[PDB]
Amino acid sequence: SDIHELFVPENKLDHVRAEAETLPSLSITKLDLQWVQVLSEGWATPLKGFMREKEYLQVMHFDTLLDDGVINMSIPIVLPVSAEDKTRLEGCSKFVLAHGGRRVAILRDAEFYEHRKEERCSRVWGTTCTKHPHIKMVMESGDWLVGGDLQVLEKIRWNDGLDQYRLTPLELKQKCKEMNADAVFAFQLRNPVHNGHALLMQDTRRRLLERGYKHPVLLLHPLGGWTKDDDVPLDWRMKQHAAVLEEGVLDPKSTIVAIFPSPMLYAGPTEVQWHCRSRMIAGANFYIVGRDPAGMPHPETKKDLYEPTHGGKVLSMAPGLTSVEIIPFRVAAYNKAKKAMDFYDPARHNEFDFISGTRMRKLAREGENPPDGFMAPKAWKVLTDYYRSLE
Amino acid sequence: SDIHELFVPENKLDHVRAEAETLPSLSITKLDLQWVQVLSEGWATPLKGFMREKEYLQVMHFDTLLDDGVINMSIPIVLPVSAEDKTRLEGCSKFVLAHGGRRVAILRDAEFYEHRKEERCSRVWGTTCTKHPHIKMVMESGDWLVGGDLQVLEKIRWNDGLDQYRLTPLELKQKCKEMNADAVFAFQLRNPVHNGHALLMQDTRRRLLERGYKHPVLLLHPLGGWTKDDDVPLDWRMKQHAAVLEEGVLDPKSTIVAIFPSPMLYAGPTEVQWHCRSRMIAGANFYIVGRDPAGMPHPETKKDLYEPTHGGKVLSMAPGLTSVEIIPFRVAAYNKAKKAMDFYDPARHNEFDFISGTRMRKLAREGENPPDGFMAPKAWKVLTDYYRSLE
Ligand SMILES: OC[C@H]1O[C@@H](O)[C@H](O)[C@@H](O)[C@@H]1O
Ligand SMILES: OC[C@H]1O[C@@H](O)[C@H](O)[C@@H](O)[C@@H]1O
Repeated sequence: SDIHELFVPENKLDHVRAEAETLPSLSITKLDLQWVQVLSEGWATPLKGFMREKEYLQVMHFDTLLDDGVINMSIPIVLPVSAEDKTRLEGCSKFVLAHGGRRVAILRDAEFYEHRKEERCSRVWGTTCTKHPHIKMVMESGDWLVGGDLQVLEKIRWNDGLDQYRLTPLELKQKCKEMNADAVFAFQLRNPVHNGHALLMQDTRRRLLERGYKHPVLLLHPLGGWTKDDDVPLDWRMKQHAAVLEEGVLDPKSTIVAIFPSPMLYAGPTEVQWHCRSRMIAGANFYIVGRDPAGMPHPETKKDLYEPTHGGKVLSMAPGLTSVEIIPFRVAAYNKAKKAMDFYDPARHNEFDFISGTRMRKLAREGENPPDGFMAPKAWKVLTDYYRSLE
Repeated sequence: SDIHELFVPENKLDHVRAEAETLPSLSITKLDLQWVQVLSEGWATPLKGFMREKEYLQVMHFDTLLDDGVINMSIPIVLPVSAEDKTRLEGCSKFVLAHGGRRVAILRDAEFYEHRKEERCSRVWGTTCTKHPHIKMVMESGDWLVGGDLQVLEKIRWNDGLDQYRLTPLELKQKCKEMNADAVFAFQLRNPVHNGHALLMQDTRRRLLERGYKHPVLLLHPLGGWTKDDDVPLDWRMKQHAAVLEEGVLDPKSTIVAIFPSPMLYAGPTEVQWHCRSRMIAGANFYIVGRDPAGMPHPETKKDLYEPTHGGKVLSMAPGLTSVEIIPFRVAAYNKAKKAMDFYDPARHNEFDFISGTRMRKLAREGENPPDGFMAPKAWKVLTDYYRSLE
């Protein structure tokens, strides 16, 4: 239940920042900096920094963290570095990480070890398909990894108008306490919210009320780190979600909308454990699985990279998630009879019309609306503005 | 710990055999039959048969078996089937497995699930390199897997003159008991034994005696399931090991020589867990790691597929191996100062000369002998007969 943040104390920051100007420095990428944000805020509690070699091995082979207890940790959080930089910095026991001209953190007692890229991609993604857009970034990175104790100077801000939504796990716990929450149920997502998603979240709220929880709180938690090129961008998704809440499709008085700062791997059942354990750190006792969670189509062939039931099955078997209950995904679809979203029943297959993201883009392209009741009208209007902005 | 064998009771065999002639049958390969042998003898205790879907997933993602407790199980033991055979047998709750005209086992309450071959190879081997000889067998197998409860009619014999060495875990425990063993230390291997290997085993015996064990027993345990084309064949290796024992380089009075019936995957750190946990089932309290354990050169390039320290590091971190102590590998080499083998010390680098398997084959090719003290003379003569037999 403890959260291990990695920030310098407030009262020491001005002095610490002043001194770090003298240390040798290592330039990191934007993706690396998003991982520094993830580490800094305690999402990967109790990691002390970028993973050392033994931590990396245990994650890759067992999906658990080096610890006297059992802690779920299924994805590597590692910092790739060039051979040149390894040569320069090995044996330096205290150096700075910098990005965009700013010194953002100090890495202490660093160790350098081989980045065996093909093995990492095979074991984490279950493929080494070079066209996968996140695998491509790993394959292009340096041949070494550096792990160590990380101390982060201050909260990583992006200054894009969305930092107000980038809450830390501690801040989310404080917000839930202010709402007198006695159940926190989380929904991970990377797409617009339609009324089938909403139906799932409303069904979960209803089920928790019937169990006797007095104040269940929905944590609507869109991912906002690196995503692939064909996802709707984060700022447009936040506008769309805001429209859903303003329409009352989800109730603002029992919902927290916040951005989860992690890069997305699109690693299917390996990554859904990460999506779950991070919401657990933020206090969620309940986790709603999505459709094809963390999945994507195999490039070139367009067939599903992962088997669509494996995320839920693996999450149900995973070690170190004892404090969270998995809420199964339930297919919803537009019911032509009720003119409304409803849970799908194969015993009534012919009543239901499915609407995918490609369908929505094609609908906007012809200036069409989806069926009435598929999406809150102001939220649909946000999406048509997005597609229009693509000209 | 209990061993869960899968054999039909003695008193029932003649009856069950007579009945199984009427059941629908599924033809399995030689490799499959070697896995039936592994399963039947309890090496994969407490597996009940070929892995069901949820067992398979937990193995691939977590290296542990579906459990009430935590049990190490890092490799899939699965039965591939063609789509035609799946169509024929799904819903059949009791059918036989057959090979070479013999009905060898009954599979009960079978379930069929997709063989996602690329994902299996990526997660288990950390590569999908097609040319890896065991990966090629997986890639060429059927598109379905079948799991279920397996009942094996009788001990799988190969009738090649080596069945006397293929002892079950129960038989190994009984043999150790007959020797009044109070420590059993196991050495996995797939190659000839030279006097560096022997030095490691003799040093381990010495250390166990100094800890106060009165009767430590060496389990010299060559693997004898499927191996790749360029390994010395099993019958030649057993002749070579017998020569080492007859020369007294290892003491027959405190050594058990037996054949471990598992196919070899050559999957490095994933497979060394399997090599260790199987010896644990047979009662080994101590497990000596070899050099580059379960490794092989990447085909085409010929560099090491795995990082040579990872097998020992991963084994030290693995869950479910609490009752085994890992004895670290120590490099030995031919010391030119004296002439015996000796543990390598970089501080005396120039005294030592290494002798690989390629070096031994080239030595035989020119009719040359290795240095005096590298290998027992009778055992070297076995190897020169082997190399000569390939003309
Ligand atoms: O998810 C945050 C951002 O990540 C970038 O990698 C994507 O290209 C953007 O569209 C997205 O808004
Ligand atoms: O290890 C048992 C046998 O397996 C076969 O696959 C190899 O080709 C033989 O050389 C070996 O003796």
